[PDB]
Amino acid sequence: GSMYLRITNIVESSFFTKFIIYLIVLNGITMGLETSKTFMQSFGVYTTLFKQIVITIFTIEIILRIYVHRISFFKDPWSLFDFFVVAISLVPILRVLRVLRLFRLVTAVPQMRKIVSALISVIPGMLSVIALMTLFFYIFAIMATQLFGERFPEWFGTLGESFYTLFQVMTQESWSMGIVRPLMEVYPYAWVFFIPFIFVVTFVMINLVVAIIVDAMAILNQ
Amino acid sequence: GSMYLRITNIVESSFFTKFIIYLIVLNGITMGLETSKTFMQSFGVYTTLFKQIVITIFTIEIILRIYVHRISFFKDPWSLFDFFVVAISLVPILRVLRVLRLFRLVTAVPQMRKIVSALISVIPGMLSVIALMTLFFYIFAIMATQLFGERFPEWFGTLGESFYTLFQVMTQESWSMGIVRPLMEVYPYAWVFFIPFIFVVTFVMINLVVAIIVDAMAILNQ
Amino acid sequence: GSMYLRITNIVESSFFTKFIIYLIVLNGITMGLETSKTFMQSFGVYTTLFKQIVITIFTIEIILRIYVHRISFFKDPWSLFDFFVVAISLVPILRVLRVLRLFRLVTAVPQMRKIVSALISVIPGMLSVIALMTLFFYIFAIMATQLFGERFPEWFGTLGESFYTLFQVMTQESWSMGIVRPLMEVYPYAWVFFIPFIFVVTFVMINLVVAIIVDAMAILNQ
Amino acid sequence: GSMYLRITNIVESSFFTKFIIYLIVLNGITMGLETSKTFMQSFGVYTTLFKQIVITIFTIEIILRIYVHRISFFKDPWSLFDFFVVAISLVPILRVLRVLRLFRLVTAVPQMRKIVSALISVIPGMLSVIALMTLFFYIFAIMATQLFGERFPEWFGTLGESFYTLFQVMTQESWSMGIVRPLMEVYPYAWVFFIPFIFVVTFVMINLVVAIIVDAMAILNQ
Ligand SMILES: CCCCCCCCCCCCCC(=O)OC[C@H](COP(=O)(O)OCC[N+](C)(C)C)OC(=O)CCCCCCCCCCCCC
Ligand SMILES: CCCCCCCCCCCCCC(=O)OC[C@H](COP(=O)(O)OCC[N+](C)(C)C)OC(=O)CCCCCCCCCCCCC
Ligand SMILES: CCCCCCCCCCCCCC(=O)OC[C@H](COP(=O)(O)OCC[N+](C)(C)C)OC(=O)CCCCCCCCCCCCC
Ligand SMILES: CCCCCCCCCCCCCC(=O)OC[C@H](COP(=O)(O)OCC[N+](C)(C)C)OC(=O)CCCCCCCCCCCCC
Ligand SMILES: CCCCCCCCCCCCCC(=O)OC[C@H](COP(=O)(O)OCC[N+](C)(C)C)OC(=O)CCCCCCCCCCCCC
Ligand SMILES: CCCCCCCCCCCCCC(=O)OC[C@H](COP(=O)(O)OCC[N+](C)(C)C)OC(=O)CCCCCCCCCCCCC
Ligand SMILES: CCCCCCCCCCCCCC(=O)OC[C@H](COP(=O)(O)OCC[N+](C)(C)C)OC(=O)CCCCCCCCCCCCC
Ligand SMILES: CCCCCCCCCCCCCC(=O)OC[C@H](COP(=O)(O)OCC[N+](C)(C)C)OC(=O)CCCCCCCCCCCCC
Ligand SMILES: CCCCCCCCCCCCCC(=O)OC[C@H](COP(=O)(O)OCC[N+](C)(C)C)OC(=O)CCCCCCCCCCCCC
Ligand SMILES: CCCCCCCCCCCCCC(=O)OC[C@H](COP(=O)(O)OCC[N+](C)(C)C)OC(=O)CCCCCCCCCCCCC
Ligand code: NA
Ligand code: NA
Repeated sequence: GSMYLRITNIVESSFFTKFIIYLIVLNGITMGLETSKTFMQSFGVYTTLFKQIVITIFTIEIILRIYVHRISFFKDPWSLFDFFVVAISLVPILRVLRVLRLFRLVTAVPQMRKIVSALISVIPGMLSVIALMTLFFYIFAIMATQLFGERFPEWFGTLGESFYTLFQVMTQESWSMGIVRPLMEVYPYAWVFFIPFIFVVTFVMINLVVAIIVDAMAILNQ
Repeated sequence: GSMYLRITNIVESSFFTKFIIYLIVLNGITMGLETSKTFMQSFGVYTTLFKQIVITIFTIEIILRIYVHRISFFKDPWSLFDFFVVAISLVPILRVLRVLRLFRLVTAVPQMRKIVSALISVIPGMLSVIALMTLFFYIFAIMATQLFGERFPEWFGTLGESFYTLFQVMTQESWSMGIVRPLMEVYPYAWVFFIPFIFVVTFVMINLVVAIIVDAMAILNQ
Repeated sequence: GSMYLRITNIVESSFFTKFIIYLIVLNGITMGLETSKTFMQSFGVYTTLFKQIVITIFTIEIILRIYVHRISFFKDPWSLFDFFVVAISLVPILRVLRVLRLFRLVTAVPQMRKIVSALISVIPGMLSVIALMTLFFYIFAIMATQLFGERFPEWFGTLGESFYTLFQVMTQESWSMGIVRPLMEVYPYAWVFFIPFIFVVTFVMINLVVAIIVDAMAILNQ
Repeated sequence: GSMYLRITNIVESSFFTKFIIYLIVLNGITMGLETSKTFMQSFGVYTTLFKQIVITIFTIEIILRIYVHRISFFKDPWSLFDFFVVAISLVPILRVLRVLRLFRLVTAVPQMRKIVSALISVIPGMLSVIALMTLFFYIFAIMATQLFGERFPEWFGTLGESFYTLFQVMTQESWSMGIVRPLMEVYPYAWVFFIPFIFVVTFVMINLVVAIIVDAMAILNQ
């Protein structure tokens, strides 16, 4: 177009994205201030007005970005994320989910965008080890629920409660004073279940970490 | 044979192993559903029937696999594991040990098989460090049992209880509020035993991890 | 100058810096002894006299060092640190902040100076990951304060209290028995907030550590 | 000598060191059995006799080893350790220190000897970082003792008690529920002291570990 060139030369301009970055920061501090009961009584209307007069800017700039790249928008992870976080912020739990638009700042800022996509690119390698661990949790979740579910309903009564207690034991939070030692007052051989479980879960996780270290180092040694 | 070629051309076919994989998954979800008291009252007979009509399939397919490879079966770690997990599932604790046949899914799936055998191949290097640690635990288990066994019978009364408390201190779970600090109310110099113990156990474990990192990296730098 | 050469040939002499090192050590042991109520009653005056007759030496040697390097002093991180730790020790919380002049010993000793500046040079790389984590804490601090702030005021009532509880959960100290499990007595789905939070925070920190390992190894592989 | 060749050809023979290894193992199991009150009542005399008839063998074989290498013995770390652990076991706390002669098995066994000396060779590099950490603990031990020593005498009353509580906070055992959170009921800004302390102590330790990883990898990349 005649003006289509102008609008794609503003949408891809530095100052338009710098402006929506200042708005993300201002909204983030606004969102931060909205936890204060005293501030909300004193200036609640300026902030809620502000929150409206900023959600409108964000929605119009989503409209513009969609126009300049009609289908390129809906195949791009970052702009897709923007689409969804402005969608959440537009409906009349959702209240809390609205804060996620502050990750909008990870999208705009390129250095942050680089770090995030680096972290994502790590994941494909871990898929194989995660699958063994999820299967491993599934198997020991079922064993623990059938062994301790009656006498210890709060911790091992349900499969979900046993995926919870086992995750806590793997994080090694009160694994012994909190869970195993109380269990051994009724069932005196519970260590056979947990100390092996601990050992396996640690080993795998260690290897997971070492795996991440050689997949990173390969591109350097070449 | 005439049909022996047919049976070895089905046993090594893709679809026969895909079929026993679907059966492992169906049995795994069945086993998962058997923790629900409500589901077991409503559909317990369909599932127990299912569990029988699947343990039979698994046993016949073990029979077939043994026939096609008569001695190759009993020298192969994965099929040996299958032999034993279908054996456990065939006897009239065992109830819980039956769930282990879900690791049958690690055997069938090749990508999982790769990850598991990678994890195994790590272990030979750790044998030397594990032996020093097991000897180290043995020595400090005996010291702790003789020092605190009377006044603190629940934690250090027996060698096994002291291999337990020392493992908890090495995992650093309530090492200080839970065990050392109570001990210092009777025996005020217990830190000499534990803080050195902590230090040694951490150092060795750190080296263990670093060891795993150079044994992995060697095949890349070549 | 005529004597300016003499004073710059003492200020940069080995024995002048060896002397102020002995004074740092003597003051450090003095500072160590000043916690003892009994020693302070018995020899408090010798030590406070000593503390004065040493703060004067340190101040004159700051004066000398400033003279020999007039502007080189105020552009040098180590001597700048000396300026500020002798300033703190000169005013008529400050009492406790005075102990920081024992890090004066890191400045004088060159091997220590090397280690410290190595540790500093690591930091620039972590700036990108720290910024994502600080933003991530900010977002989940706000979510946690709005979700649990009323029913759990002590832990999540304020943004600062939620940056505190979330840091404790990331350190994995009583994350489950101490915070999540009590929360699930009122709000039974709190794991959705924390177990994801845990996962993200661990992953990032792991990568942070792996990052530090490849930035160190690069100068070796070249 | 005429027989001196014979005795140095037995002392350095495989079977003499294999024999004292069997004696270390037999004594280790004996020492293990001596925790059992029931076994000591039933067979206490056979074991104490055994313990004497083995401490004598060990002492004569120390005598022989000293003779074959008169001064080479007292300049060799492993045999020096043997000298001292047979000395401890010869005097008429010492009772518990006697168990250390089971590390005699690390000395005899060469693969174990290799692992141990590898672990030792790591340490020289950590000396610089350990010195910064020990100075760092000293400084924050003094700060914590002067800030919280009166209101919290059990944890921070003495410098030793503050080197204890700070070590526990660095191990991250009940750092927050156990120590900081109780402190903030009297002194509401204690996080300024501990969360910075935590951060520094973690960072340094991380670098310590990364250091160990590049000092190991250097001999491989060459
Ligand atoms: C990225 C990280 C940057 C740094 C983040 C800084 C976070 C600091 C938060 C700590 C503030 C809370 C401390 C405090 O005491 O403030 C009180 C209020 C809540 O208490 P309040 O509601 O005032 O008490 C009511 C009493 N009543 C019921 C009897 C009437 O609580 C507040 O006033 C909250 C104050 C809002 C702080 C917002 C700071 C935003 C930093 C900029 C980050 C932008 C990133 C895009
Ligand atoms: C930390 C704050 C998070 C905030 C919420 C985020 C929500 C999603 C936002 C997505 C924005 C980032 C997307 C992204 O960076 O993708 C790029 C990555 C890395 O690229 P990379 O792998 O380097 O590309 C090389 C491959 N090539 C050349 C053939 C194209 O390419 C890949 O994706 C590799 C494939 C692995 C994908 C695994 C992703 C899912 C893990 C977490 C799922 C959470 C669900 C709730
Ligand atoms: C590829 C990207 C990376 C993703 C990797 C993470 C995989 C996530 C695993 C979770 C999959 C299974 C989820 C699940 O089973 O949820 C069950 C429970 C819910 O408890 P629930 O029974 O609903 O409580 C209700 C109480 N009631 C009925 C009395 C009112 O909720 C829980 O307990 C979940 C606790 C977390 C357990 C994590 C277990 C496997 C993690 C493997 C980690 C891999 C790296 C090592
Ligand atoms: C590999 C990991 C994949 C993802 C795993 C998903 C795990 C999800 C488990 C969480 C389900 C439990 C939550 C829940 O509230 O369910 C209730 C039942 C047990 O309570 P219920 O017996 O219904 O209560 C009785 C009350 N009474 C005594 C008064 C009559 O508990 C149940 O109903 C259990 C529901 C069965 C879930 C099975 C999911 C299998 C996922 C597929 C994995 C296949 C791997 C090969
Ligand atoms: C090569 C493949 C890797 C394998 C490495 C793992 C080595 C496993 C070490 C276990 C060896 C010794 C086993 C043992 O001594 O068992 C004793 C206790 C049993 O307690 P017990 O006294 O039966 O309780 C009965 C209570 N009663 C009589 C009043 C009714 O049970 C326990 O306390 C065991 C607790 C675990 C302690 C682990 C100690 C050494 C681990 C070294 C780890 C190496 C990597 C760092
Ligand atoms: C770099 C690290 C080097 C090694 C650091 C060594 C730290 C050792 C500290 C442990 C000392 C405390 C143990 C102890 O029981 O001493 C008691 C005094 C405090 O109790 P006290 O005030 O005597 O009790 C009064 C009783 N009342 C109220 C009824 C009259 O507490 C004291 O007497 C404190 C003793 C001062 C020890 C100063 C050691 C400095 C080591 C040199 C480091 C120089 C680095 C530049
Ligand atoms: C580039 C060099 C490295 C630096 C990296 C570290 C970044 C430090 C993050 C701290 C920034 C935000 C500070 C902040 O928000 O302070 C709030 C609270 C204070 O609590 P407050 O509400 O004042 O308590 C008063 C109680 N009252 C009113 C009732 C009397 O105090 C806290 O809760 C702070 C707790 C620490 C939280 C740390 C959170 C982000 C850390 C990211 C770590 C990066 C590496 C993974
Ligand atoms: C290197 C690691 C190898 C594997 C280490 C194996 C450790 C196993 C230790 C667990 C044994 C303790 C379990 C148990 O219930 O035994 C009971 C006794 C102590 O109770 P007891 O004194 O029998 O009870 C008296 C009751 N009363 C007062 C009313 C009369 O406690 C005992 O009977 C202790 C049994 C001695 C076990 C010695 C095993 C040595 C393994 C070989 C290692 C050699 C390395 C050089
Ligand atoms: C784990 C069970 C322990 C049981 C108690 C042990 C008590 C002491 C037993 C001593 C036996 C081992 C002695 C030893 O292996 O020394 C050899 C190490 C490693 O040799 P390496 O550095 O490879 O030699 C190369 C240097 N070269 C070619 C120029 C000679 O050469 C070095 O020593 C390097 C120098 C660093 C020494 C740091 C040692 C002290 C750390 C722990 C102190 C604890 C005191 C209670
Ligand atoms: C080169 C080979 C590696 C060696 C590195 C390890 C360095 C060891 C540091 C210990 C140096 C200072 C020792 C010290 O100050 O001892 C004080 C306390 C003793 O408490 P105390 O006051 O005697 O309790 C008596 C109670 N009473 C009077 C009421 C009856 O005892 C404690 O609290 C000690 C707790 C351990 C603290 C460790 C602090 C610095 C560790 C730096 C670690 C470096 C790697 C990161
Ligand atoms: Na804990
Ligand atoms: Na912990």
